[PDB]
Amino acid sequence: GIISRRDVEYFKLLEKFQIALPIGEEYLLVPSSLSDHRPVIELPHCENSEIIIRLYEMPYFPMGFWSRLINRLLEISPYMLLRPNRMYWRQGIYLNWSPEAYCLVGSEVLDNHPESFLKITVPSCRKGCILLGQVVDHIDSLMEEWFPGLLEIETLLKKWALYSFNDGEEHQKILLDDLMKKAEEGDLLVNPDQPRLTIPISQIAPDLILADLPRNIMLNNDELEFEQAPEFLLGDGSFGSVYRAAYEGEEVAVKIFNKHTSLRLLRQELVVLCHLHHPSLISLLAAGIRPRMLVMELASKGSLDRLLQQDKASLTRTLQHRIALHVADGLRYLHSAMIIYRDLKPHNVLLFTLYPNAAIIAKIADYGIPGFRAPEVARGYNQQADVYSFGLLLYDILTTGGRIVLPDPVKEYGCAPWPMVEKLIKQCLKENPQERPTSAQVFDILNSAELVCLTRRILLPKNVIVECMVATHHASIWLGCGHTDRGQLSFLDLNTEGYTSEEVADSRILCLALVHLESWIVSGTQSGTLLVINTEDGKHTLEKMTDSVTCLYCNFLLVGTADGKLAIFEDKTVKLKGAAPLKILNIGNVSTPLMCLSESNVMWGGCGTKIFSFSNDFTIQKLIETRTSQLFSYAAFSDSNIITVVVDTALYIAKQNSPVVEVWDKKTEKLCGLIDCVHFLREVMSGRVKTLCLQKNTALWIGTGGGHILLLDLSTRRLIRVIYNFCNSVRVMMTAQLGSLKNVMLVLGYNREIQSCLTVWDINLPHEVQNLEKHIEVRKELAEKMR
Ligand SMILES: Cc1ccc(C(=O)Nc2ccc(CN3CCN(C)CC3)c(C(F)(F)F)c2)cc1C#Cc1cnc2[nH]ncc2c1
Repeated sequence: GIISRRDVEYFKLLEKFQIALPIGEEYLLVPSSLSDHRPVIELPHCENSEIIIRLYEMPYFPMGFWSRLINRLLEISPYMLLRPNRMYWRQGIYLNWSPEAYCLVGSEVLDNHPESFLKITVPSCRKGCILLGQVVDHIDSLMEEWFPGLLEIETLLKKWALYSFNDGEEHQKILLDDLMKKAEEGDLLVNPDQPRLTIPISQIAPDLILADLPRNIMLNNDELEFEQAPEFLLGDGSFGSVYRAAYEGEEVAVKIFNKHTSLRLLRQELVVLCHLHHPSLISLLAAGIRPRMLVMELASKGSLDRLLQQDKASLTRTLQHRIALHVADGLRYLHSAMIIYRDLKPHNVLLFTLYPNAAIIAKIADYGIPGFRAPEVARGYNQQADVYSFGLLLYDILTTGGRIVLPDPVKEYGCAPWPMVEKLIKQCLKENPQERPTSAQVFDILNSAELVCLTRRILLPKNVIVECMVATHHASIWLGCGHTDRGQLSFLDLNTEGYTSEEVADSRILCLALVHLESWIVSGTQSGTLLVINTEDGKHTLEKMTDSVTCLYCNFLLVGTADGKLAIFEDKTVKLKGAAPLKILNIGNVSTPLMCLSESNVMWGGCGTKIFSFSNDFTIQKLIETRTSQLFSYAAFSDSNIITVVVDTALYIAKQNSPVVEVWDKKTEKLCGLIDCVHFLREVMSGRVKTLCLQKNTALWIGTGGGHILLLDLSTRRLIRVIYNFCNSVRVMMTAQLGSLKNVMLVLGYNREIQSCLTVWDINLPHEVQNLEKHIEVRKELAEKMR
């Protein structure tokens, strides 16, 4: 019946309907028209004491039983804890690795017995015990799943173990139920007529004592301090018969299979557990038969369902993200092994620590022992149903309480916004299973520090573009717009998203500043008018500048004009109409606009291609011509006007249309280094620098014209991260306060008719990137170590 693949070559359907059943080496089984007889098999051993014989007496073989059985047994291996010499018949299969590892499963007929028999013969060794365990597990699973009713009341199905007291005698039979009772009564089978003739109950039925367990899984009863009492019940009724106990000095959870059809459920759960080695799944420590027992690791902090209602204060954003990441990792692990977690809910998620930075926080458990079902599950599993269950779990994690005690999580429960988690919840809850992401995709989405550190994403009205923005030093943003010839001043409320606007100037508003005394906002427009508007009262003008006001800084107020001039006002001066600046001075010329200013005190500034510096005297101290960096940079980049200067210990200079950020020494006035943004972007796959912002906690934020954010570590200037997929062009970037001591970075980006957006990032984004990468590496190392 064996047919080569090339002689037949769809195949998945052939496997489904028991047509192909691939063997290996491009060979198909095709049970139909096989040898139909026993092809003379001589076993390595022929004595009673060297073999184990297990008999299944049945009234008949069900149709399709042997084909499915052989398909199941084709994958057996004693090393799954050499290539076998496989042989096939229609009703049987023979495997042979070695004289110490073989398995003969085949049909059998007794004299004067109409009933059919299935005989399993293995060597009397550990490998033979493992093979026997696998074979009987496969047979029992097959009968449970494909042929129910042959098991219930029995149904003339009997299981026998064949034994003898002396080599050379004929095998006697004992039912597995009677032998199971004797196994609890003792460890020996006794000849009723001659007590002197004794055999071990094991090694004729070694699967009844779990002798095929891995060496590290066998119970050491000398190390187990376990008492079965309701005082030690775990979850005062939950989790079923789960008890607290001590094993090898550590507190563990103990599941009891007593008072039921034990050694079938226990063996099934062992078959499931022993091949699952994953950091996100609860780990099996031991198993036993004296009481039918599973000993697993104990979760110190209980389950997630109890935490979501009792200790809501502990659910920080980092802890929630780590719990979600661990659960998604566990689901990916289960789905990669073709294993389905049917019912996932907060009750099934165990917590080991509440420390957000721990390597292991959450694990998935399925104890013994509704509204957490996919529509196709509720109406009627599938991996998409598990993805839907994970979406529900992530919704429950995101919301404070709610369902555990769908509508929009933020409006209904308060639930401070988590923009990139709500999108994942929406994707995971799609009704059509084929549109839902896979568990690997879900984990890949959650494995992103952009997901953690993205706090808000506010979208402005269409075709309204914003030239400048300034935040009140107190979640209120003033915007100077330029989508018109008459400049407009807008106000955006970042707590309750709300946009208002008003036209205040004849020309576009190029820059904004806040003067705090009373508080006022100075708008510098293209015509040069400095329009000072009260921040509490509605809509003064200061002395008009000779050209466009290109920068405003605010102590004093500094007005850098496009004419290369710097005007200096006192805070009390700007309060009155038409007041002249305290000073005016020339650093550049008509063609060299004063385009940036910064503080570090000493006031640095960038005008044309020059870095100028000044102290309280308002006189120029240092003039550094950056043009010379053409010797190290490219000429067209170093000849461009400086658009922003950032100073902490060295000057960081960005130039117009230039993808290179220059680093200059404050003391020697010499070029310290160059940062090539195109080089960094090519590692991920424009580069022109538009914004340049500094985080004092060791980070440089570079906004590019292609909508990317380069996070650099200003120590050897290594690349921390590249953030993207949020806009098409970064236009403004600045640090701000949203209240409640929340430090944020506001990125005004563009989605180009034109859709401009304001994105809020947590100030600890580089630290979160590094921490998440280290966490993922540690978890990967753990998964590799577990095998
Ligand atoms: C004592 C105990 C025994 C067993 C388990 C267990 O989960 N077993 C288990 C079984 C199956 C599966 C996977 N199957 C595959 C297909 N199936 C259809 C679906 C899933 C999983 C896997 F994990 F792989 F999904 C785990 C947990 C505990 C426990 C405990 C404990 C520990 N500490 C605690 N503290 N408070 C309470 C508490 C409770």
